[PDB]
Amino acid sequence: SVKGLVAVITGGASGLGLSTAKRLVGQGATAVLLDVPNSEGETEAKKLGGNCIFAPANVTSEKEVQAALTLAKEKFGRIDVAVNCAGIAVAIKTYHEKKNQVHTLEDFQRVINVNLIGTFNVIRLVAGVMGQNEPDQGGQRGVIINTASVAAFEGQVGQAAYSASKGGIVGMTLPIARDLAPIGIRVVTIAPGLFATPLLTNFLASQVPFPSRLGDPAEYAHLVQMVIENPFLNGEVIRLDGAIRMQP
Amino acid sequence: SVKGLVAVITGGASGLGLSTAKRLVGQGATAVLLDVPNSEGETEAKKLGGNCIFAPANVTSEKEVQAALTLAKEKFGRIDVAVNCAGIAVAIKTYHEKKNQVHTLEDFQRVINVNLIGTFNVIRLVAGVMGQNEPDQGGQRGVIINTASVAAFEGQVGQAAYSASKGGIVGMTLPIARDLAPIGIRVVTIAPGLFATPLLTKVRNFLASQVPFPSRLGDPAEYAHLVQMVIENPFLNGEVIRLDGAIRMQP
Amino acid sequence: SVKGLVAVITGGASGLGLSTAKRLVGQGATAVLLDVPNSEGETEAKKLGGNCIFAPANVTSEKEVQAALTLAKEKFGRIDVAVNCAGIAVAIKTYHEKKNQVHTLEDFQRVINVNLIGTFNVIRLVAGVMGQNEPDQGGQRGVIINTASVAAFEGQVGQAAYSASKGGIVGMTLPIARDLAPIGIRVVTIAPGLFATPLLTFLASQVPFPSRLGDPAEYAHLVQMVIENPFLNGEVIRLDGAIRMQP
Amino acid sequence: SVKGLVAVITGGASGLGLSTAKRLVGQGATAVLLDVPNSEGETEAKKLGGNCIFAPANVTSEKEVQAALTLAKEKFGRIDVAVNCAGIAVAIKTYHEKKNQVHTLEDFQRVINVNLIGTFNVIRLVAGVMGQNEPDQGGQRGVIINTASVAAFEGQVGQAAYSASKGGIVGMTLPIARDLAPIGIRVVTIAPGLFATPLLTTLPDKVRNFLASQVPFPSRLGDPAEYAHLVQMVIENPFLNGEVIRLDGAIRMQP
Ligand SMILES: NC(=O)c1ccc[n+]([C@@H]2O[C@H](COP(=O)([O-])OP(=O)(O)OC[C@H]3O[C@@H](n4cnc5c(N)ncnc54)[C@H](O)[C@@H]3O)[C@@H](O)[C@H]2O)c1
Ligand SMILES: NC(=O)c1ccc[n+]([C@@H]2O[C@H](COP(=O)([O-])OP(=O)(O)OC[C@H]3O[C@@H](n4cnc5c(N)ncnc54)[C@H](O)[C@@H]3O)[C@@H](O)[C@H]2O)c1
Ligand SMILES: NC(=O)c1ccc[n+]([C@@H]2O[C@H](COP(=O)([O-])OP(=O)(O)OC[C@H]3O[C@@H](n4cnc5c(N)ncnc54)[C@H](O)[C@@H]3O)[C@@H](O)[C@H]2O)c1
Ligand SMILES: NC(=O)c1ccc[n+]([C@@H]2O[C@H](COP(=O)([O-])OP(=O)(O)OC[C@H]3O[C@@H](n4cnc5c(N)ncnc54)[C@H](O)[C@@H]3O)[C@@H](O)[C@H]2O)c1
Ligand SMILES: C[C@]12CC[C@@H]3c4ccc(O)cc4CC[C@H]3C1CC[C@H]2O
Repeated sequence: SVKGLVAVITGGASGLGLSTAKRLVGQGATAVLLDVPNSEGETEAKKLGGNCIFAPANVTSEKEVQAALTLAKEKFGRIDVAVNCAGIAVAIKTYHEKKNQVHTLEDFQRVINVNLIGTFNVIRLVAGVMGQNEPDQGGQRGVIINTASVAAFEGQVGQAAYSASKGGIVGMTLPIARDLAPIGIRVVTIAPGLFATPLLTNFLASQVPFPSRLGDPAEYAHLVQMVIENPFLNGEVIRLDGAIRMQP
Repeated sequence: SVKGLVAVITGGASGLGLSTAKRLVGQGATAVLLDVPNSEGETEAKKLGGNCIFAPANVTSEKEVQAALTLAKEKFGRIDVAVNCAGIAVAIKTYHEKKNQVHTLEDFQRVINVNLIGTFNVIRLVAGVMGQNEPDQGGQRGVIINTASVAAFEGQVGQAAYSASKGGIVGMTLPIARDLAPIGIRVVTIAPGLFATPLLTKVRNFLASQVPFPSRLGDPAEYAHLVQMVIENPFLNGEVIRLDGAIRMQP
Repeated sequence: SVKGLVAVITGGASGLGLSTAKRLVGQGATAVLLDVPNSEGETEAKKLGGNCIFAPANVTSEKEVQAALTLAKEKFGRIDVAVNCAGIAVAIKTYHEKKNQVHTLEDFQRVINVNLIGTFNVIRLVAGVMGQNEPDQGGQRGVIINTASVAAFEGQVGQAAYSASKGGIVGMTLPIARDLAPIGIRVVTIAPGLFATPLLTFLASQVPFPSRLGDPAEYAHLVQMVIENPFLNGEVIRLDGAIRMQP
Repeated sequence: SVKGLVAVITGGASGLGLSTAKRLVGQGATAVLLDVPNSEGETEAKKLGGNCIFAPANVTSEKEVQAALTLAKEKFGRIDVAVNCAGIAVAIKTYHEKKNQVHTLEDFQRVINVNLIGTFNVIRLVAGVMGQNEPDQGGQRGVIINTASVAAFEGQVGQAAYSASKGGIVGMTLPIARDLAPIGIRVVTIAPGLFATPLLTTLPDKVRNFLASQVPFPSRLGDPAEYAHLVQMVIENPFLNGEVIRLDGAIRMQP
């Protein structure tokens, strides 16, 4: 079970991070929603009660994310779980002939900065916080769960920046679990296929073999709970995608 | 929840299949252990209670497999889940220079027949049974879970036959989930690393000294919780999951 | 250069294996085409001249492959390379709901026996032949090249038996290269996408670029590069124009 | 044959990039070495002769890469091949328990910026230059080859930034090949295991000397010329695309 664990969930005001937060608070854990100030984190935290607060922060900022973890530890006393769901996406070709338009450097930089350098910023700063915990009966001090994408394996036309960023998450999964193994922190990544969140904001659903529909955010939340409960899952990437494989 | 579902677990008399049956029965499901007659199957299904029975069958036998699935459908009315855990292992080099010995073809064939063809034999026969189920609210008629190994990806010296059989399992997982998509049967494969079973249990704790964290052999109850997650989560399909403590196997 | 080398190519009377044999003989190597007695192996070997012979053998047969390897080692003096291209395909659903048809166990067993058990049978018995060679200046005594398929990774509807056999090839590539490391035999597998051969001849249209079936001479070119590069080992290479298969 | 093709090779003053230049120019091609100003660039470009020039440039700069490409296009008339070998490595734990030291954010940012954003900078700006060429008999306009690493799959302890940069190169290889398919530009990535280049001084020392033993066969560090031979194979084979090839002796990295 996850009752009594404290989880910091980035991207927690919407979509997969918010559904994760609803499932873990409903199972008895406490959840901090780390999300930008312009989001609706504060209200969603209120709707989930006193065991779920909002920590406004941008994950590309060291000082903000350090302030958000300080808040979580001060309120709830420790951090057991982190879930990285903050992320953005763009759909721009590397070079579009017709328009003779190269993809800009700054649009690639921005997607790398939020998705991959923002996930590594959270990881590096929560790892020292979970390192303070007394190890449980099996030597574990924490679990860190990241969100990649099937775009890390079958990135479509227009997804070079998003793919680069999520393949970076996938490539650092095993070296960060091997770095944190001596202090008992597992590191696992989930790679969702196509899910019903805002991030889509009209024919995507038909491509999915079975179930033949977009994923429900609550199914990502149930895998997150399984990942936190299973003590031997480590250093691995799970696809959650209805058996889809993306075409160009 | 798995309360009420009927699962047939091949390899259910020992190790990972037996720990899966104990967890699923302790959570309210029914379980049929499918394992060879010599095994401890009968005893185990007795110690597990009236919601678990033993169906003697060798998975390389179409007739025996089909008889066990029919027993299950007779006793319990339907089959909702199948978990393939029957398997064998050998440690024989392709060519051993000290000995001057070449791996026999029959010792490769044997591993391939139990591990690979025997999992396909159970899959193909249980798909037609699950296809008799009424689809649930979300279109689902059944879930098939196979057990490969990390050896499908990092086979060590000595594991050509075992690696070939487990890579065959991994390679057929997506085309079988695509074949079954129209009738709502999910197909997922779990690839354990090293586990404390009557396959493993100085030769063994050297192996457990290589696991990053937790630093020890897997406990079969951890494989059984992964199998419960895979039954419960409706969107996991056509994928292979490593369950191994972050180990990568050296030669 | 592959000049001088002796290769045994299973499935060499047709498609990929024959194009590979044309290229390697054209570059000065010797080739032994290992194929079933009913194929056109004798004529194909005759057309390539006296540096190319036919050794009729089914790769599932331990007696037949040992006699064809022995013919190669006697005729040419040694075996430096083995290319596994012998292979068959089927298109059968696991369970077909409209006809209420279960895939038969025999059709799955026959594809695994030719493609997977046959490729291991050639590897296991050519290894000890190559083990007789004096190592070259970098320790090498031989190179073994197997043929899998993109179906090991994106198997389509109807390909459960073929994907199982090609996923078995990929799976065993690294342990046999580990096994053979002490005697200097490299082991590499190619996973082609779709190639214009008698196994095949809108599939073409799905390949990003170039948008067409592959040409068997491009597979032959990638085989020569794997024979020439001393550091490629224990790896599977996709040769597929960037195709990813849909159901 | 590579004869008469024009190749721009980033990181071309040393290691893999230089040995790749040496091989292509030995085989009849022209090569531009794109490397920083403080490297041996200019002297290598001289030793390699009249069909090899140095364009000093940092791959992280739009302006410098655009200028180096323009010089190649002005001086040889076209660009047929691009080879990304510019790269840096670091060995830093995400969080060090003994020393109680966290990996800095700017050290991870610097390796992602050189290795991954610097490789996409060159791709996107060379793509349009290759797109000026007329298509060959088979529809091809150019080939782009990138260098990742087996760290993209088995990153060791200390390699979080390096692995994240290299796994990002692997992750983008297919979407870029798909993006560039209409114009006939293949995109392939090579993931080298451990090679005898000057980069090697990144490992402990009590690590480095031992490396060879881990390599199954041949049981040694890779020779840079072996990397160069695989690059020529990728240039020549018209059907390789969208794929990553390990070149590593069958090694699998332990922690
Ligand atoms: N929905 C899908 O189909 C899908 C598929 C695959 C992967 N993903 C990944 O799932 C994760 C969650 O996305 P989602 O679908 O829930 O979308 P979402 O847009 O609903 O939620 C993303 C949340 O991340 C927050 N966020 C963005 N930038 C941030 C920053 N710099 N700092 C802090 N918060 C920031 C947003 O404000 C938002 O509340 C993302 O990493 C996305 O890439 C989503
Ligand atoms: N234990 C590990 O470290 C480990 C690691 C990876 C994968 N695995 C895989 O896990 C699965 C379960 O193995 P385990 O460790 O529990 O071993 P186990 O020996 O304890 O259990 C295997 C069961 O399979 C049954 N079996 C063997 N051949 C059979 C046949 N033809 N027909 C029916 N039953 C047959 C055996 O009688 C035994 O009861 C196997 O597929 C094995 O390859 C195990
Ligand atoms: N052509 C494609 O699109 C494609 C794609 C991926 C993989 N492949 C694989 O490439 C390989 C080459 O096939 P191809 O396309 O050249 O087909 P092909 O039919 O033209 O040739 C295969 C050769 O194998 C021989 N062979 C079959 N069974 C044999 C047996 N038991 N013993 C000895 N020889 C036997 C056949 O007689 C034939 O001459 C096979 O392994 C195939 O599975 C082909
Ligand atoms: N040597 C190995 O074992 C090894 C293994 C795997 C991958 N790699 C990768 O191989 C590629 C080549 O490395 P190498 O071993 O030749 O190392 P190297 O240090 O000898 O050469 C790399 C070159 O890249 C140049 N470079 C660095 N940053 C640059 C920048 N911002 N702009 C332009 N040039 C820049 C350096 O000046 C150097 O000349 C790198 O991407 C490296 O990560 C090397
Ligand atoms: C950015 C995503 C992949 C690219 C997708 C796309 C890309 C192009 C397009 O026209 C529509 C869509 C809809 C859903 C998008 C996405 C939601 C899931 C995600 O990862």
